[PDB]
Amino acid sequence: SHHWGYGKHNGPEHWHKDFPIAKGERQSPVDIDTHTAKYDPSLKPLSVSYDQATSLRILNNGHAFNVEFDDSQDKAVLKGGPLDGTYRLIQFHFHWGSLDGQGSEHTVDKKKYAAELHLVHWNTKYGDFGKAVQQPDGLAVLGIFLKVGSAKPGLQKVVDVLDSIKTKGKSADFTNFDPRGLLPESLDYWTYPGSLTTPPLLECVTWIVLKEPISVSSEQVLKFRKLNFNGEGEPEELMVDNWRPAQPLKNRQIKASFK
Ligand SMILES: O=C(O)c1ccccc1[SeH]
Ligand SMILES: [Zn+2]
Repeated sequence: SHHWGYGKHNGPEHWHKDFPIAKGERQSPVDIDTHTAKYDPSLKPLSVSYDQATSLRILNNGHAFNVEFDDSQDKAVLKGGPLDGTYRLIQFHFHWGSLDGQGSEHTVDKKKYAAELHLVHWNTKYGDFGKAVQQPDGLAVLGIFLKVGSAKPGLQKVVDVLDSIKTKGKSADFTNFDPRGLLPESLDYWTYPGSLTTPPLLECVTWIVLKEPISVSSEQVLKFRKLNFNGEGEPEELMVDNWRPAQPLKNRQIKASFK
């Protein structure tokens, strides 16, 4: 399935035809109504252990760019909070807008941020990512909002390699990148059961959305918007507005880690 995207003729309103789960009971993203989310005093502390993370490569996949990690040992793991067991970091990517007033997938009281970072982790009890996405507890995604303001020093290494992966299918070596440089001070979060926000839209994700956004500069997000959805020697299509809008919450409760 090479067909879907974010255009008029292949974007989010069309996805249900090839991926009927698009209209399912636990789709993402959602609007987080802060007044309705309930503090859950039973959530255990969240543990984000990135000291031994080993980044390998950065890839333009025609939808976004992925910063990929070595997930063949327990090097960079997420556990605690709403999670049972140990989830290994496989990749991070972003979703962003053409304009600073849109780009996030989750919203907070209908507020849209300029972008959203997704750190994707898979449950080690399922052995590999492909097995994990078939299970209702297969993935844990840490979602972090981006606002435009001060630069994020720890993002600049990502920004500066984007020229080398301008078009679909281009990759570049991307070693020794430390994802701790992308985390806000507070790990206060909301959590709910949901899905991938891209086809195949599998209902395998425990979402952990941080309350505190990070800040990036106008120049940093401009470099995101100079990427291309197209392949090399194809007509230039700027990689912008690669976000899915909020989906129906249905029979779900959003829990808060904080009072
Ligand atoms: O599009 C992706 O790379 C993806 C993959 C896994 C979980 C969530 C997302 Se939204
Ligand atoms: Zn994503």
